[PDB]
Amino acid sequence: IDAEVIIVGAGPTGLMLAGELRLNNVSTIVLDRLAEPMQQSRALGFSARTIEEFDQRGLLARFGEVGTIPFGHFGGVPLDYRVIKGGSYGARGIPQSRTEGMLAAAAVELGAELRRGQEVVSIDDDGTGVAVVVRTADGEQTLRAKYLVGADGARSTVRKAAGIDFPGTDPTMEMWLADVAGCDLRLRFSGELVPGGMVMVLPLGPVAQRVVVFEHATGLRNSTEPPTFAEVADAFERLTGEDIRGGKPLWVSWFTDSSRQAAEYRRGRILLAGDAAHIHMPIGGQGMSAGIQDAVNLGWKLAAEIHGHAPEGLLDTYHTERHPVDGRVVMNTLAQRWLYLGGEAMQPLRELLGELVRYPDVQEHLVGMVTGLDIRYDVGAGEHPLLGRRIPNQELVGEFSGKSTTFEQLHRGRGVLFAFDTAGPQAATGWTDRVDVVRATPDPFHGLDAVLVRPDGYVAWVAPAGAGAAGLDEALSRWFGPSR
Amino acid sequence: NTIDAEVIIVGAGPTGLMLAGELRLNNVSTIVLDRLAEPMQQSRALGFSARTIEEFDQRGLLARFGEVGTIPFGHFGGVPLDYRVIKGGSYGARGIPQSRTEGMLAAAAVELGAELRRGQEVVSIDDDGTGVAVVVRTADGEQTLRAKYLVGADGARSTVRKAAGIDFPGTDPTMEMWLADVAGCDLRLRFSGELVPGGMVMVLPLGPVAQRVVVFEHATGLRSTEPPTFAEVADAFERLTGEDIRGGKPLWVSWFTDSSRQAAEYRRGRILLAGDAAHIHMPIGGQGMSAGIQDAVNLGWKLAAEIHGHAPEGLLDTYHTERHPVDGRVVMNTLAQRWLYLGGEAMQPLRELLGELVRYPDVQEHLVGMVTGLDIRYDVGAGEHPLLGRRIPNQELVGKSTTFEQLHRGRGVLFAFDDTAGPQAATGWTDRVDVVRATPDPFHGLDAVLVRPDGYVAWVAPAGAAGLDEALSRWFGPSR
Ligand SMILES: Cc1cc2nc3c(=O)[nH]c(=O)nc-3n(C[C@H](O)[C@H](O)[C@H](O)COP(=O)(O)OP(=O)(O)OC[C@H]3O[C@@H](n4cnc5c(N)ncnc54)[C@H](O)[C@@H]3O)c2cc1C
Ligand SMILES: Cc1cc2nc3c(=O)[nH]c(=O)nc-3n(C[C@H](O)[C@H](O)[C@H](O)COP(=O)(O)OP(=O)(O)OC[C@H]3O[C@@H](n4cnc5c(N)ncnc54)[C@H](O)[C@@H]3O)c2cc1C
Repeated sequence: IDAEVIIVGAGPTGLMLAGELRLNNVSTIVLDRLAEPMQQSRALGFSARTIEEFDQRGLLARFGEVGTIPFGHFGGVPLDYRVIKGGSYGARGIPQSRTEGMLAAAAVELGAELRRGQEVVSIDDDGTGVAVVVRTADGEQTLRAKYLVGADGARSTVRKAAGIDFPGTDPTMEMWLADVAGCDLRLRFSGELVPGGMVMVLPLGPVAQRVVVFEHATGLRNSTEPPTFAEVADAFERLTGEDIRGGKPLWVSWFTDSSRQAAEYRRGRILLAGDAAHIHMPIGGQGMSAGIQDAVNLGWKLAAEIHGHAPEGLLDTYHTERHPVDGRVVMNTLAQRWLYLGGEAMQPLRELLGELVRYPDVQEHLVGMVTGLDIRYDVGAGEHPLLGRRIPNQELVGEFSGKSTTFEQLHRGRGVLFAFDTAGPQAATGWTDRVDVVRATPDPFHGLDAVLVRPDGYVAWVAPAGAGAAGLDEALSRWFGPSR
Repeated sequence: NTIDAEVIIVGAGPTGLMLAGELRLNNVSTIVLDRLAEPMQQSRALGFSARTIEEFDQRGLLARFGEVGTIPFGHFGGVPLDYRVIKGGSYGARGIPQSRTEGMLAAAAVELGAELRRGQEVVSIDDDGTGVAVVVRTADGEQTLRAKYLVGADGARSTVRKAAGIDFPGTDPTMEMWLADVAGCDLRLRFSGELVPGGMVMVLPLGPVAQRVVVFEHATGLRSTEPPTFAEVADAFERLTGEDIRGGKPLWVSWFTDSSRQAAEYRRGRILLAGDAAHIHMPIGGQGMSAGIQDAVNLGWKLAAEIHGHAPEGLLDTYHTERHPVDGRVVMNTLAQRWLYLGGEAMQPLRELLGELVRYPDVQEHLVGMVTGLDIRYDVGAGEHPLLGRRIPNQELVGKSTTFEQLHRGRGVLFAFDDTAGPQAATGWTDRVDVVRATPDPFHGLDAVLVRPDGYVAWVAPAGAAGLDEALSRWFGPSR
C-alpha cells in the first residue's frame, strides 16, 4: 500500500481530515486533479463550531487574528447570535482559499502527502484494502490504501463509483455573484429584500465587494456556465438602480438551492465527507462548516478502525451521528431559502417567525442550528445537559504556565479525561495510549468532578460531584476500545 | 336636521348584531339595515373562538344557547396543538352553526331596543361632517335615512368601505376550497382536515343524517364568481377519496378562497368599519366571524362615549389603533397556516422547523394565543403587571358572584378586592363605572382592577388609588 488512507479531494474537508489522520499517526495521501488550489473563494467565513474545531487543534491561531460577526438572520429574521455561549454568525473575512491554504500547510507540516494534478477515475474495495486508478500528466498509476475517503465535492467521483445514492430536491432557483473592485458599494451582509428579489453586498477587502442577486422573474438558465458580469450588473441594476459596469470585474459565479445528501456515508472501506455527502444552498457560515465537522467526526474513528482498538460499531457511528446532523443543515437552509426568497407569498411566514424570535428558547434554537453549537450525539443513558455535547472552551488552573484551556488540551487530537479524587484518573490507566488525563480546576461544569471527551471534543461521560469512575470503564470501552 | 337614529349599522350579520347589542347597552339609538329579507338559512361558520365564547358570556348571551361545548385540541397549519395550554383556551365552540349565532344575536339586540330593518339595501352614503345620509332601496321605493355615525358591518364587499373611499389592500386569491352539505351518505368524518394524493378533504358532522364535505385540489387553481355545481364537487371528492356522494341529498354548495385583505382605515370621520367589511382571510377554525365580534365589542362603548359628548379626546381613534393590528395578526396567521398546511413538498422543510419549534411551551402558547384571541394586549400606558391591557379572566367572587356576571350591563367596572381609596376616587365616574366590592392565581397581589366596558384591564392597584383618576379620565372621560 502507498498509505493507510487515501483522501480524494484537497478542499477544506479533505485537508482537515488529513490533519486529523496525521494527528492519529495514520499515513495519508491527499489527491486532487487541480494543478493549483482554486484562486477564487466560495465561502467568505465558517461557523462558530468550525472556529472551535480549528482552535481545538491550534489551527485557528495560524490565520492570525480571527474576528466574529455578532448579528445575523434566519430566513431574513434578524437574530443576535451571541445568545448561546461561544455563538456568532461566523468567522469574519476568512476567504475559503485562506482556509484551504491554512489546512494544507498544517497537513503537510504533520506528514500528510499532497499530490496535485491527480484525477481519480476508478476505485476498487476488495474487502482487505482499496485501490484507485489515478490519471497524472506522466501517464496512469494505481495507488492502494486500507481505506478510501471521497472528499471530492458535489459531483463526487467516489460517491458514484461506490454506487451510493444522492437523493434530494432539484434546483428551483439560482443566485449570481459578481466580484467587482472600485465601486465603493454600501454593504448588505444578510441580504436585503427589494421589489423583484434580494441583493447582498459583502466586503472582499478595502476596494472590492461581492454582489449577490436573486430575481423572482429569473429563471433557471439551465446552463452549466456562469452568467456573465454584464448579466449580473443588469440584475443588480434592476434590483437597486445602482450601476457597477464602471467597476473592475474580478469574478462571476452562481449557486442554486439543490439540496441533496448521500444515502450512506460508508460502504465497506469507502467513506464520504463534506460536499460529497451533502449539498444545499450556502448561507453565511453554512456549507463548508459541516464538512469540517464531518472530517473531525471521522478521522479518530477511521484511525481506531485501522489501529485495531475500534470498539464494535465505532466507525458505523460516523453515519448515524453525521447523517442526521448534515440533514438538519440541509433542512434549515431550505426553510430559510423559502422564508427569505419566497416573495410576498412567504411574507406571512416571515412575520410569524419574526414574532416567535421574541422568545429566548426560539432564538437559542435557531442560533444553535446554524452555529453547530446545538449538536448532541447519542452517548447512551444519562441526562446531564453536557452529555453528548461540545465541551466548551474554559480557562483551566493546573500545573502545565499555571493556566491553560480545555481547547488547548485537544491540540494532540487524543481523548481527554479532565479531572477537576483519583478514581477516574485511576480507571483511565488502561487507556493512557488513547486518553490523556488532565488534572486542573475550571458554569457548564458547575456540580461536576470529571468530564471524559472523545477526540472530536464531544462529552462521552461526566462524573457528578461525589461519583468516582462510576460509569467511566463502560464509557472508555464504548468510544476508545479495550483496556491494555 | 332630524336624524332617524344616533347610529345606522349597514349589515345584520353577527358583527352588525353584536354591535347593535353593545350600542343599546350604552343607550345609543340604533337602526340596523340588511338587504336580505331574512337571515341567511345556511351556516358558513360552525363555531367561534375561545375569546368570542367569553365575550358572549361577558353579556350573559350564553343561556338560550344552553351549554357551549369546546374542542380541546386543534392544529396550526397542520401542526397539532393542545389549545388548553392557555387558561380558558380551546380550538373554539363545538357544532354551533352561524345561523344559531345570528338568531341569538338578533334576539338580544331587538330585545334591547335596536331596530332591525330587512329588504333595505344601502346604495349611497354622504358624510358632511355633522352626520351621515344613507340612500336605502326597499320594495316600497327609496328613502333617505340620517344618523350621527354610520358603521359598515356589511361584509367582504362592503358598500360602506367603497363609498367611504377606504382601501382594502392585501393578497389576491391563489386557491379555492369547495364545500357541499349532503344528507344520507353516512361518510367517515375527517374533522381536522386530511391530506390525500392531489389535495385535501374535510368531512364535518352537521347532525344525525347531514355532513359537510370540504374539498381542495392542487390542480383546480382558480376558475369565476359563481359557486361550483354539486356535480363539480362530487367529482372532486371522488378524485380525492374515490367515495361517491352523488346518491345523497344536496342541501347546499359553496366555496371560499385564501383572499386576505384588510381595510387601511377603520374610521374615516363619521364612518367606521367592522367584521368582514374590515378584514377577510381564509376561514380556519373559529377564525373569521370571531374577530368581527371582538371588533363590535371594542367599538360599541367607544362610539357611544363619543356620541354622548363625554369621550376622552382620542377614545374613538383607539378603535383603529387597537383592532387594525389585532385583525392584522388573524389575516397573517391564517395565510401562514394555508401555506404550511397546503403548500406541498417545497414547504416540508418549514413544516419540520415549526415541528421543532412547537416543542417549546412559549411557542405553543404564542400560536394558541393568536388563534383563540386570548393573547390580545391593548396599549393602556405605563405598567409591567401581566394583567394590564389584557382581558379580565372569569373568576369567582365573594354572597358570591363572577367577574363576568358583573360585565352584563356593559359598563366599566372597578373591582375593589376592604379599602375605600379606589371607590372614593371613582365617585366622579359613577355614571359610567360601577364599583364592585368583592374578594377573589391571576389577581394575587392586587387590591383592585379597573376594567373597560369590553372586559380589558385599563389599570390595577398593587397592595391604593395610585393613578386611577388618570385611568378613568383616559378611558371614560371628565369627572362629573
Ligand atoms: C458560489 C458558491 C458560494 C458558496 N458560498 C458558501 C458560503 O458562503 N459558505 C459556505 O459555508 N459554503 C459556501 N459554499 C459551499 C462550500 O464552498 C462547500 O461546502 C465547500 O467547498 C466544501 O468543501 P469540500 O472540501 O467538502 O468540497 P470541495 O471544496 O468542492 O473539494 C472537492 C475537491 O475534490 C477535487 N476532486 C473532485 N473529483 C476529483 C477526482 N476524481 N480526482 C481528484 N480530485 C478530485 C476537486 O478538484 C476539489 O478540489 C459555496 C459554494 C458556491 C459554489
Ligand atoms: C364558505 C365559508 C365558510 C366559512 N367558515 C367559517 C368558519 O368556519 N369560521 C369562521 O369563524 N368564519 C367562517 N367564515 C366567515 C364568516 O362567515 C364571516 O367571518 C362572518 O359572517 C362575518 O360576519 P359579518 O357580520 O362581518 O359579515 P357578513 O356575515 O357577510 O354580514 C354582512 C351582511 O351585510 C349585508 N349587506 C351587504 N351589503 C349591504 C348593503 N349595501 N345594504 C344592506 N345590507 C348589506 C348582507 O346582507 C349581509 O347579511 C366562512 C365564510 C364562508 C364564505
